[PDB]
Amino acid sequence: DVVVRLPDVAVPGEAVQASARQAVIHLVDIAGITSSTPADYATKNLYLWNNETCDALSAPVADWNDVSTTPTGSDKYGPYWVIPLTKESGCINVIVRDGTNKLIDSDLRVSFSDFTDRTVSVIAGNSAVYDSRADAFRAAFGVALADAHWVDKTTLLWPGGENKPIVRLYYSHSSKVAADSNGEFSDKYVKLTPTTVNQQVSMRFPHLASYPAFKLPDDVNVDELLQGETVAIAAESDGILSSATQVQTAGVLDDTYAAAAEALSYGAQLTDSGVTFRVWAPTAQQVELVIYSADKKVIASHPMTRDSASGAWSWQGGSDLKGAFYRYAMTVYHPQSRKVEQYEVTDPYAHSLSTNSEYSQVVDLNDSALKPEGWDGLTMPHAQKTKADLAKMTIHESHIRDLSAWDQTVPAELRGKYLALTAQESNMVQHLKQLSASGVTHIELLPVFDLATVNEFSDKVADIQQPFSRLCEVNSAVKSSEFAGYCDSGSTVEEVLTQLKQNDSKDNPQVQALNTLVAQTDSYNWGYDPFHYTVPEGSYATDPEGTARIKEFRTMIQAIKQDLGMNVIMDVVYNHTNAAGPTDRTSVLDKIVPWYYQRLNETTGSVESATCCSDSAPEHRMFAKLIADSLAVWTTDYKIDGFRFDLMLYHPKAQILSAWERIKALNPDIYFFGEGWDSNQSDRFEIASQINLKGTGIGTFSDRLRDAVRGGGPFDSGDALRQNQGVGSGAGVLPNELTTLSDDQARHLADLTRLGMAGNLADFVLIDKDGAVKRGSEIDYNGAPGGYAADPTEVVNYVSKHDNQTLWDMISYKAAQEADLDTRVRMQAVSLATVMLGQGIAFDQQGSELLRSKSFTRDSYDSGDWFNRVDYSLQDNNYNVGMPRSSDDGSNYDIIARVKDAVATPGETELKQMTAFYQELTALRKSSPLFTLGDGATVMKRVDFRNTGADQQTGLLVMTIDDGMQAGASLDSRVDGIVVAINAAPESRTLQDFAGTSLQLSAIQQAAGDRSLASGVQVAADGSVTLPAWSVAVLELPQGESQGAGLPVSSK
Ligand SMILES: OC[C@H]1O[C@H](O[C@H]2[C@H](O)[C@@H](O)[C@@H](O[C@H]3[C@H](O)[C@@H](O)[C@@H](O[C@H]4[C@H](O)[C@@H](O)[C@@H](O)O[C@@H]4CO)O[C@@H]3CO)O[C@@H]2CO)[C@H](O)[C@@H](O)[C@@H]1O
Ligand SMILES: OC[C@H]1O[C@H](O[C@H]2[C@H](O)[C@@H](O)[C@@H](O[C@H]3[C@H](O)[C@@H](O)[C@@H](O[C@H]4[C@H](O)[C@@H](O)[C@@H](O)O[C@@H]4CO)O[C@@H]3CO)O[C@@H]2CO)[C@H](O)[C@@H](O)[C@@H]1O
Ligand SMILES: OC[C@H]1O[C@H](O[C@H]2[C@H](O)[C@@H](O)[C@@H](O)O[C@@H]2CO)[C@H](O)[C@@H](O)[C@@H]1O
Ligand SMILES: [Ca+2]
Ligand SMILES: [Ca+2]
Ligand SMILES: [Ca+2]
Ligand SMILES: [Ca+2]
Ligand SMILES: [Ca+2]
Repeated sequence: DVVVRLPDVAVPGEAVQASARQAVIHLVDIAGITSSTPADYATKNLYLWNNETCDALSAPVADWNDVSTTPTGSDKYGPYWVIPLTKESGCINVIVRDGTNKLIDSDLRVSFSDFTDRTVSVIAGNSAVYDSRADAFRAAFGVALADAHWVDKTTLLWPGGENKPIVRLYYSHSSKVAADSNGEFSDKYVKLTPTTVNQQVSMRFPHLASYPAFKLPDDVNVDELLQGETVAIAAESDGILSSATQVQTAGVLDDTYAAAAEALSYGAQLTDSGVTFRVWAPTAQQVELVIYSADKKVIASHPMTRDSASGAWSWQGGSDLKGAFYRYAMTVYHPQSRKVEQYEVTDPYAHSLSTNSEYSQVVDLNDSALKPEGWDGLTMPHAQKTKADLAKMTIHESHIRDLSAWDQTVPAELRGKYLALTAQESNMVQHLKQLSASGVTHIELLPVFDLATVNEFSDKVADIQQPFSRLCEVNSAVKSSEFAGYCDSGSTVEEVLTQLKQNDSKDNPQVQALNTLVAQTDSYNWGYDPFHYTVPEGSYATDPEGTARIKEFRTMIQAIKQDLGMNVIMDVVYNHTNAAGPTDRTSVLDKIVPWYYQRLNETTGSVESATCCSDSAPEHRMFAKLIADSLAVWTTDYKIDGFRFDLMLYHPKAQILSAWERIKALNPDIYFFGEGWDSNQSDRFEIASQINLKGTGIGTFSDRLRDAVRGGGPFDSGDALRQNQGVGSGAGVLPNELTTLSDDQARHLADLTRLGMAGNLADFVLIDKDGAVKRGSEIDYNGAPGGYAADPTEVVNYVSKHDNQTLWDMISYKAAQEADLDTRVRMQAVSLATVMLGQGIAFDQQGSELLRSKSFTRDSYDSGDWFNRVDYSLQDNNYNVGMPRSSDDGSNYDIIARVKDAVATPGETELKQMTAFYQELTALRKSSPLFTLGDGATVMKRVDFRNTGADQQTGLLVMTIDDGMQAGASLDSRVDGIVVAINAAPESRTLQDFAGTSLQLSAIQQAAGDRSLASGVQVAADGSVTLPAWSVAVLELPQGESQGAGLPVSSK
């Protein structure tokens, strides 16, 4: 077997050697094998200058604009420069250029001690200095990238080995694989041979199925090779290296250890009789369990016991370890750094933590001391068993700080804390209590698992309610900013921001300028930055040290379900981690089992960031297990009723379903839903998207009705934000001065809205804008089939959410100048009516009932208490409180300045008016089982629409729900049918469709009088119904002695 070595004969020689008092620099640039003339290097030049570090340069030409330092000469291997030196010692500063641009960015320092002959060579885009053109030429023949994949015991997929006489897998336990001084690779290796990828590997990794396959000997000691670095190397029959790359081992890790590891349980598993610690680390060379005292002093370090079959490490001790802090000391090779790292890491299965997640803690969640009184008997206030039960789901998407950060009626020590939900006398809790009584059924919580983006050490944080002096002491960026003068003032940050409002504008966005600095060290963040998946966040607890947060979190859950009467949904973010690699403080999973828990680029091995951050790999067996095990704890130990999967689309459909099967065994009525957009991961596996999840029972947010009612889309910027009016803001019927929307375009949005109100079903049949008969799947949504679901319970409709601009801000961007304040409040209610009175599950942003504004901020995740403010004292809706963050909304400053002051900012009168409209809508939603049929087939048999086709009155939505003899059994003893009429237009409209039918206005709306969305509606003696501008009316056919004729769905 020939020894592999770097090129040594077919290598470029030296153009010239540096003589006395001079240096020489070669720019390796070999011409084509077909070249016939000397290459042109007239534009090639060097920028020479000497400073403190290097002053050997003799008379260095200044002025960067000078390009006169061109090549002294050139040959087939590139040009070269003869630099006049002042001495043959020290060094020189050089930057290779091609005119004015840099061929090599980084500054180059040529050390005369490193290269005695003062004759070096460099290459474009390398930045490294070589002693010869030959060495530089060989540099391209070293270990680079990581496009070789060891997918199973004996299969290695690597493009670089194709048609290569010598293909080997070199390995080193404690060293980095690299050619020695002789240019040879003396490290040990195993021979590879061309083979054909098996169906097994093909099915597991479809995206790698076309890669050249190589077979390892069956007697290969996989375990030992996985303990260190492995490099795939290829060379010619003569032993000259062709290429060498790093190896991605996730596949072989699953094939070798997954099954055995899946059968075990992880974390610090404490029982009253003892404790067993277990962590999966199949590639680690050593793992020690480090025990810390309360004061964080090492009490003991225990070498753990490795299980050969699973690659898991365990240690068993006594029950006295209850409450102890701990970390796992790892000795493991990390492919990113290429070295055997040594570091302590918290437990990925941690269930308790110290302040700021620095140490994990041993805990038994079953302990009565960690449970509020009566916890075990806590019941779910709303049923989720049948589809009809699920359809009644009406969600209020909330955030811990958004809820109480500004409520002065919430005790000061509970503001921004889980416990604020227990302050029964506060404006916030009383408000939620009334929303519940009116029909809101679920509270959805933005990230309450352990996030990383808020420092849990209180002395390291400064909030706007505190002195500016505190902000300066904890934030050095502020102290060195233009705001430094406020440091020794006597004002609070909030007071300063308030004073900056008058002079704030697109030309001087000073409010956001200061707030951007504040955001770095405040207590605010949505928290889509996972540090630990199965421990509550610490900053939301009154005491973040230890187990305390567990009981407080439970107390909150109990308060919501028992005292507020609502179910609880948790936002989970298993699609990515806060960080990866061997150095970041928050990298947990990627430190323990490098390159396994993250999804990597097939060629470079780099952790992908499509989610925003450090993409995870739910397709890998042990991560799928971690996810399922985590959900089990939130379900059983925290009694969560449902989960909203953030970026669920980055998860395999099969993984989400498997997790659901596992959790249903714990809570048979648990509900799963999430964002099912397109993750572009279809080449790797079938994704959990709106389309692929049809008929599975897993819900997905629908962007159809959302965009049709709000107007436009999430990618709009500039004037498009105003031009793209929606059904809720008068598309077609009340055009603003910039829009060019046609009647046809407006009617298309109405088609999408009606389809959504019927549950966005693929098979629901309706009459479209042109009078044509169409199935939901035939109504187009930006190029894709509109209706995608099998049952309405698989669809979550909404017109506002934490992401993107609030509904009020959108209406402010789109409303015609002539639409007065009162009309805009009704537009907000009309927009929400399409969701609340529809068959799909209803979802809404906390505060929509208060016309919530973020001062036009599109993505407010780190915009603090200021832009995310919700005033439960009802003074205003937080509109017009300063221009939004310039980094992301700066391009919208012009349009904002133009539309912002069209009308007055909402006050208590408007907020009370909107809350009334909102509670009327939610009360109507639950006033009859007809609004929430649940089953798709039933929706198709009972739901229909009027005012459709080419002769329709634009903006008028009329939906009928049959309960008559032709629909089947009477589901509502009080009525034979219901009519939902939403007149989203500035004209009064008269319905003649129900003449001689004895229609009556809902008792709930009648009770509200002139405060009803139906105020002014008239039901004439001839049976005609007239609706005022921007109104919503729910009419009913009273049921007599027996079931009536109802409102049968028309044959189409
Ligand atoms: O590195 C990835 C990107 O990360 C950052 O983007 C953020 C956005 O700023 C957030 O707003 C949010 O994005 C949401 C988005 O607001 C929401 O509308 C939705 O997008 C859907 C869309 O609604 C739907 O109709 C259809 O078009 O599919 C879209 C998704 O393809 O979901 C988004 C979720 O991403 O979160 C992302 C982070 O993921 C960063 O700002 C970007 O520069 C970066 O590219
Ligand atoms: O840390 C390395 C990475 O740093 C940078 O990423 C930034 C993004 O550019 C920011 O946009 C932000 O990401 C936020 C995002 O702005 C916010 O909207 C939220 O996104 C959620 C969304 O709300 C949710 O509904 C759903 O769509 O999922 C989204 C993603 O979870 O949360 C994001 C994460 O906090 O912050 C990150 C981190 O600083 C840099 O741009 C990256 O290239 C780099 O990898
Ligand atoms: O003048 C010494 C100075 O040279 C270089 O600075 C360049 C810079 O790299 C260019 O991008 C552009 O800005 O022109 C500068 C010179 O005018 C080095 O980068 C710098 O370290 C060095 O001090
Ligand atoms: Ca040399
Ligand atoms: Ca945290
Ligand atoms: Ca912040
Ligand atoms: Ca990809
Ligand atoms: Ca009935």
